Amino acid sequence: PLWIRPDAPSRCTWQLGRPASESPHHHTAPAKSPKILPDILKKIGDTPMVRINKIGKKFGLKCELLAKCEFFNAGGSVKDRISLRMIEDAERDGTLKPGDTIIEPTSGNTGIGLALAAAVRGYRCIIVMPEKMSSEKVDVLRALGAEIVRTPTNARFDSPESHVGVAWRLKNEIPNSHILDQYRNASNPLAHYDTTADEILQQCDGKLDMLVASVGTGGTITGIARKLKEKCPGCRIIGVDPEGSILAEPEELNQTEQTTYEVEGIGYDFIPTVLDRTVVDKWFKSNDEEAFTFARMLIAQEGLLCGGSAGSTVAVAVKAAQELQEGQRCVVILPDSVRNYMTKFLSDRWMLQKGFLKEEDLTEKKPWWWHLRVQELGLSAPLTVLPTITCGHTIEILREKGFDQAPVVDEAGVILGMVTLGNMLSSLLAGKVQPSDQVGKVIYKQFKQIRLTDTLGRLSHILEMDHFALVVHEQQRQMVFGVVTAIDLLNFVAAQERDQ
Amino acid sequence: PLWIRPDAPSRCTWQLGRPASESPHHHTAPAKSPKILPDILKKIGDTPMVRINKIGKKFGLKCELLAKCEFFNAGGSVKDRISLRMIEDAERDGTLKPGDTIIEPTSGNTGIGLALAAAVRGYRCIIVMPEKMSSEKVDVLRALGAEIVRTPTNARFDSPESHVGVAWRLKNEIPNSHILDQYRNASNPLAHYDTTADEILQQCDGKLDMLVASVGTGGTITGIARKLKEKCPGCRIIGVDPEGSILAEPEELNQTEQTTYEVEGIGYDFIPTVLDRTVVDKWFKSNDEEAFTFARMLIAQEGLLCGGSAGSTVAVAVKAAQELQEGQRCVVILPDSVRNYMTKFLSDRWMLQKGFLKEEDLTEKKPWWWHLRVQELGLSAPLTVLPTITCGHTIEILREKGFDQAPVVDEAGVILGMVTLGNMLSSLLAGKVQPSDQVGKVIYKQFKQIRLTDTLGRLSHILEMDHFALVVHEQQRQMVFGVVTAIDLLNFVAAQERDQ
Ligand code: HEM
Ligand code: HEM
Ligand SMILES: Cc1ncc(COP(=O)(O)O)c(CNOCC(=O)O)c1O
Ligand SMILES: *Cc1c(COP(=O)(O)O)cnc(C)c1O
Repeated sequence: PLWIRPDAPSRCTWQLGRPASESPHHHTAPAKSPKILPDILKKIGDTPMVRINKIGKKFGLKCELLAKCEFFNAGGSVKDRISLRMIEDAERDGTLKPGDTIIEPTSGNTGIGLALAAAVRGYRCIIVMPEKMSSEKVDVLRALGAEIVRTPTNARFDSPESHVGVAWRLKNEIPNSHILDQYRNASNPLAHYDTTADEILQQCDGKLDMLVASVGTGGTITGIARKLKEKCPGCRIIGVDPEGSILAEPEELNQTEQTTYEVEGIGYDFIPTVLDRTVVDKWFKSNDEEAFTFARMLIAQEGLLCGGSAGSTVAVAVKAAQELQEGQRCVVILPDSVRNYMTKFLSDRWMLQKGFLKEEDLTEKKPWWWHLRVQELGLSAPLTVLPTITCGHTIEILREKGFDQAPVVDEAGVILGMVTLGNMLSSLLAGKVQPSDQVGKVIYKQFKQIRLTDTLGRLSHILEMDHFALVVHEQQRQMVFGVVTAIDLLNFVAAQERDQ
Repeated sequence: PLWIRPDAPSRCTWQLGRPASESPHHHTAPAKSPKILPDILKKIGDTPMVRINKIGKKFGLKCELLAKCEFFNAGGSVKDRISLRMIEDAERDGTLKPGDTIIEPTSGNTGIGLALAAAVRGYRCIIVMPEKMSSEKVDVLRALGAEIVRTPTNARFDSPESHVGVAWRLKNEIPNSHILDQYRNASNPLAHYDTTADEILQQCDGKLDMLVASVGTGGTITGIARKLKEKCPGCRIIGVDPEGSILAEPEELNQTEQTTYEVEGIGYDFIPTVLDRTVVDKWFKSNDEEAFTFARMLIAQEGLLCGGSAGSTVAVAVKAAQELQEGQRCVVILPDSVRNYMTKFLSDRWMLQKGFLKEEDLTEKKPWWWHLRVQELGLSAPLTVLPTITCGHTIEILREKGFDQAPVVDEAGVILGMVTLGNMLSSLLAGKVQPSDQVGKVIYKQFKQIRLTDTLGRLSHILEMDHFALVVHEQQRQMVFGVVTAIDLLNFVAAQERDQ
């Protein structure tokens, strides 16, 4: 054998109405976890179901909206369930022997799950991931001891250089290596059929009207839907597919004028073998802008520290569940954590750079003082001192001159930092410094320079990283107009709105 | 007025032996949580107790070593317990009213917990955090809607510029604002006494011989130790304090040169009111190098995606628990998650820059091929094509000349990217491009240039971010000597390993 296509038609003869006895598959029943877990892999599953309290109401939902929070799994994603299940079944099968090598083509989360289990169980782990996936995924994979290979983001799945193609190529060169293959492996949807779906039914007391889930491999939606069609046939199954992907039906939904997208984990250029599209009642297409808008809303309004595809899911859910009435219930799957996207959608700079926040239209929720300039604060000219000054002479000069702080500026005009009366006194009284010592241990070295013409909004951002902003002269660096801290900005804002 | 010292002596009349009936505090009994959580704040507590299987044995421990994993709480840390309890108690005692302002001096984790609860409950949240704390904490705080103020890392606690001093100064300027004050609030150690400690006892069947906990506010170790001294008196309480802090006893342990350190959340320049050192049996001084070495070891060997102070705790535990025999049990508290330190200890560049990792220890464990040069791969000079070539002509020339890929190089010598036979054919068969089209839609624009003199170790790092490495000449107009992928390095290593 050279390669097995990830989109080959499924040979599963499952049909709704067919009893469980007829299944050729091994089904693992959820097991009572002991008081002390023997390893972290037992902390995969039994994820919380949390009511959404603000977002549903905001978008006019009448029904109850609940979120299945899969980011609480050991590795931080829903994929920890399939990572563990694929390994356990392969071990039981005799396929995976001790110390063997696991190679897996992944968008990140299956790779993390497999790398975590490989770290614990003692397997060599090689992950093949497209170039677009976050550096935070790489960082965690490296820490877990996984070897990482990258493939071009725009490589077609059936090309030699796709993540799938490269994984098979590496397996062919490494003896004792296996590709568990999440795109074809029944252990993927069966993990969701046996556990994720059983948890949802248990948590809902078997009463559920709608399920919304984003689609990558299709294991989550397939596993959950097959079980729900058997146990709760009245539950409508809603699939979420990004614009650029071809998973959605009817095919008319996939005719778009763009092929790439920023959201990670969902959508493909092929139909994975594990995806059963017949069990999905309706599909909705999502875009990056609404996915990141909703992910940021989930964090800001619900405190759910989830990722991009979780935003895509809730963005669809508020449209899809509009038809539900009071008393009815909609469940959404939140697949992964914000950890994977710290420097991506979590960053306003990244959102702006990608055009997902219109800066001009963002200024509508910005305070009245945001666009005012630094000079309007009424800056007090500060006294400056040389770095050669003693701790004792610093106390003398600040008290003699009536200042509580002083920037330290050398003979060449370089601003070295700040010294305060309070800190110098506290350090002296605690014996940290002697009066004759130089100010080296007491000086506050970190500060940001700002112009008289900079905005107060710029100042506000600066004050989230530094304690003080030093207002300088563009033509005389040694010349400091003022020292501004968060307290000065508050005093200004408060005084202005205590008289108008 | 204006401020109450966070180190004022405790007025608590608790003493070991006093019946719980004499406590004047409110005590919450942990109760079963509902199937569906009304909000994410209910996902605080009931944290896992996980057996440490490799690290303990590696350092010669005979006892069982267990980890109480607090990073599974809603906000990612142990502090989510105290954030919720401080708010709940303040609401119940009438001090905190709907829509009031919460201001808190924090190292980050209490701020995250409070910001999460404030986002859910609808309170304005202002965090005052030292400059050393990670930018990852700032990014999560921003996403939750908290306002962020920073203070100098080297500001003495009693100076006006400390995180506690600034929080009080802000409160005095904001009407209807409150400082819950984790340094003096009984709700901090009470959260641990009522819930964390009872969980540890439930999980251990009331039988454990040693508890190791790192110390910041002291709420965790004080709450747990007061309950453990009452219900498991044989348990040894071990406190972990970083070098640079003054919390440890005897004072002789604290006679260190420096007072600054990279580990976050532990150690202080004052004794917090909530810290009861009389219930700590022994202190150990930890350092940054061992804290990060152990946090990386916990990830790599145990799959525990924890933070820096978790590493400090386990670094001490493998020393403190040496006195225990086979059959005894040591429990460590792992306070937060790796999410807060993505670009800090998780990064090898940061570790190198800080001196916690040396090129010597970085090498040794490196494979035999690591220091070989790219030139030793035995590169083949590739066929290059112009960017004006058609998709049809690309198929023809690659097949005709016997190549599977070609760099695209313009007449000025600029490398635009790569084209492949496989991707071009798949694109054509799927109707993405027409034979007469130029290759703009198929070209792989992302690649990394490498030199013939660079090492295979450098190539390996490059291959964790890019699929293609193009070997070039610094003197000629970017003339390509060869194209390398992860398959090409594996082919070189595997063939040479057969000869060896
Ligand atoms: C109880 C009813 C079911 C029957 C009678 C059935 C039957 C089969 C048969 C005959 C095969 C081909 C042999 C093989 O690959 O093992 C198969 C494959 C498979 N089954 Fe099932 N199955 C059932 C339920 C399920 C469920 C609930 C899932 C979802 C989690 C599932 C997922 C799969 C997958 C993904 C394959 C792989 C297809 C391939 O290799 O092309 N099956 N099934
Ligand atoms: C034997 C039982 C206890 C007695 C008689 C006791 C008594 C007191 C009293 C009289 C106060 C003064 C303020 C107030 O009444 O609210 C107090 C404060 C305090 N208690 Fe309790 N307490 C007991 C147990 C605990 C426990 C189990 C903890 C948690 C580990 C705790 C932590 C504190 C703290 C941190 C303070 C703040 C000290 C201050 O007000 O400056 N106490 N306690
Ligand atoms: C963030 C995220 N959301 C959503 C999903 C979609 O889940 P499913 O593939 O089960 O439909 C995934 C799964 N991506 O494909 C496997 C992988 O992580 O390597 C995902 O990672
Ligand atoms: C606060 C904190 C600690 C110390 O716990 P306390 O309850 O404050 O003693 C340890 N680790 C981290 C990361 C924390 O932020």
